Amino acid sequence: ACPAPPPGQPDIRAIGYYTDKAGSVIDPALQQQNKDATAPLDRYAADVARMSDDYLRNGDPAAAQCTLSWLGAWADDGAMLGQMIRVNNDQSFYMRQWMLDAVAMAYLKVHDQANPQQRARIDPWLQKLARANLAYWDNPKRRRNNHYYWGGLGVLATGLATDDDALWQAGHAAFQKGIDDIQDDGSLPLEMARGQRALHYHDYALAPLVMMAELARLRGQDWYASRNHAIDRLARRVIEGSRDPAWFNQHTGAAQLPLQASGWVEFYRLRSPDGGVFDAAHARGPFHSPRLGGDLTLMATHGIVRTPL
Repeated sequence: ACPAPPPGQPDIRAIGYYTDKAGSVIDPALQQQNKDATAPLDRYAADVARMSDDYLRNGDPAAAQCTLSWLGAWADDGAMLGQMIRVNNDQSFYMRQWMLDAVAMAYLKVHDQANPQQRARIDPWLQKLARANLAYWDNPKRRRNNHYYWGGLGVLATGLATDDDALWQAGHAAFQKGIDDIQDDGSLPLEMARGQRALHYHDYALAPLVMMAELARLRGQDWYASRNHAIDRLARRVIEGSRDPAWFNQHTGAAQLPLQASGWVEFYRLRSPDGGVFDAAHARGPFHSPRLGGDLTLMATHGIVRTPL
């Protein structure tokens, strides 16, 4: 039987936990309170990631149905369409983007099992979420850093799963900003201002850029080639930094906390092996990341979905 989704909450109140201008020094107390406040969201995201992972792994329609039953409950309860409560920063909005990433990627993965009733419940819910998220980015005072790319992935997954061309194009626009932000040395100007977490935030930025490239690949478009394979410079900068932080330690003037590459390597190593520079990262899998779609090792190996369109 399918266990009970936790009640969907209209409101989000997350808590920002960096204390420096560079967004790099953590207040453990604020971080812990943010964890506690967001635990139910994070549980739900982990669970729809996992049940959609079970469906991709063996094609058991029961796993697909239970995923759809959880997504449907939240759609019915208007979860996350309430007030983004501002404590000290935009953490509630950032959390809505991350949560749309998880649920829209969960829905995509199980979409070929969605009956017309379920599609009619889930699609408008994801559409409202995506459009609310885009409305934030219409304000030219909002700095388009990695939050824009992470927002883009949820919008693009939503555009694909629900056949919304406007959301697809808005998805692509966020991908393009990331690609256009990559300098010749493979850095992102806004991620280079993050002190000891500059290397972390280069991997953080890359990972949704790769997942958006992979969704475009489903639709039969190559986005990887954009601006002369500019993404390859970021991917190279990040993996070289995973082995040797010296470049980041010089360019930022701050000792980098050490990076282990996140599960984008699962896709990127098939697209551009660059003489195997990602094999070390791969050996540390399988890679699980609810906000990127869940089991990135399985989706890399067998596909983000079990059947096309």
